[PDB]
Amino acid sequence: MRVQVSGLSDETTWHTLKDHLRQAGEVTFCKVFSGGRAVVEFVTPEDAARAITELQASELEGATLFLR
Repeated sequence: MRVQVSGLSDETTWHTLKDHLRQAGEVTFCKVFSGGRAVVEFVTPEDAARAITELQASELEGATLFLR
């Protein structure tokens, strides 16, 4: 259930990323890296599956986000 996030704004923090992802499901782990990357773990596989299907190319703080 670890999902990789890419394309994030330099400004984006785990607070704004977790809030965005919560549309798909709750988050138990969230680490924001440099270069617009993050690693996230959802509570359930269902949450991860919805995130990876429903939030591709979604917009967050001006940036286009991708999940892997």
